[PDB]
Amino acid sequence: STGSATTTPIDSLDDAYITPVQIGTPAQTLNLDFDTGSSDLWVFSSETTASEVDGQTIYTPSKSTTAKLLSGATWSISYGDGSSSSGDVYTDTVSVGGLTVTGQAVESAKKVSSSFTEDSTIDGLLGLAFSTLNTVSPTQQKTFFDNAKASLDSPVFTADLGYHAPGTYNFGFIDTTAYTGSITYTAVSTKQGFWEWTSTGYAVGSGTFKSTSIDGIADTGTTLLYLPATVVSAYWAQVSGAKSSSSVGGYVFPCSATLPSFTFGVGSARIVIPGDYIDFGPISTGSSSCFGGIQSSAGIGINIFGDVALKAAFVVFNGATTPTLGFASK
Repeated sequence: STGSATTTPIDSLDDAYITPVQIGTPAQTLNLDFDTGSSDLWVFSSETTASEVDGQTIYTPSKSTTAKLLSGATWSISYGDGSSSSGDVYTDTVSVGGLTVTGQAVESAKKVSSSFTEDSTIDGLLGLAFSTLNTVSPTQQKTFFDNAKASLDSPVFTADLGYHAPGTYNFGFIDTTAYTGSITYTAVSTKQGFWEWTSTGYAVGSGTFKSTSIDGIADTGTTLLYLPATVVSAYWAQVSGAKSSSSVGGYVFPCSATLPSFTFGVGSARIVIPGDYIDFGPISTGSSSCFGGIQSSAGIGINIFGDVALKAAFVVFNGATTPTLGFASK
């Protein structure tokens, strides 16, 4: 089997991408944030504290003939950005882009943090990291991808995020028309439960490439590119007037600037992030200070190849027995 679904930016900055997901019978379609940095499929639901729902589409398990309470199971997750959610668990039929999993753990939110409430466009998350991170207790549950894997034509999914435009998540096949040149594959460590890999270096604009190992995770659920302070300092030093602002919470730059590109290494290959991808616009409405798309990972504890980086590539998440990551230009 295969599946193919379009993923759509939630706003004009590409702060996140939502992908429609069919849950239950008859289908209830929710727009979920596919997150290769976590491993819980959770949704706003009929059980979510009413004051914490503000415009989201909810899953109502009582209206699904295939929903079954997973008795005794609870979940609770905290994300890197400080947001969180928790609740109980149903199993139900879940389909993405024509690909159907029966018996998928659908984690029903009883509580969500303010960040989620305030984002009316995201109805929940669909985790695509390794199932070892799944938070369901006392019986850990598998991700959608893990459940689908054996049925897939090939044990892969691909992320093809657009810049200020829709893109595609595919399951079970590699669309050879969706990228240019060749796909370069690189080793993955699953030791932390992430799609963790090592970039071979970077360049700033038309500058020379610096060969240096940068360990990080391919994380579709993170907006920006978070890299070591050295790397990030080198990037923003090429933008006149750019500075790190503790009050704002990262590097800002004059909105009048033309940003340089940023290149990262994948083996001997190179992925170029155009400067425009690194512009996240005014820090506040009407401000001439703009927020940068490359930020320091210092204090996160891990480097994160988030959407800023991933949307510059066609990315293969290879879930074979020995997982790997593939990157191509497009």
